[PDB]
Amino acid sequence: MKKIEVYTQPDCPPCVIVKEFLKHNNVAYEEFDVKKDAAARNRLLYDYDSYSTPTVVIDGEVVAGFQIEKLQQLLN
Repeated sequence: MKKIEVYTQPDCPPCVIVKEFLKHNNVAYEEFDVKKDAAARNRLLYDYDSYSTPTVVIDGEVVAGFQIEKLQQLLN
């Protein structure tokens, strides 16, 4: 796992919101598009046990869905 992973897909405004929040905060993330990257899709569903995007993984912690304040907490 990378230290900060962000799972997204197209036509997903909540994903854009999370990403842009992360960017505004100058967070060093890596992003994965689960429609275009099958491995990333498999990690989301079968490693992280998350059914939707956005999902962010922060040093192993899975934050599934739209949870801004939990992200702020976890990031520093």
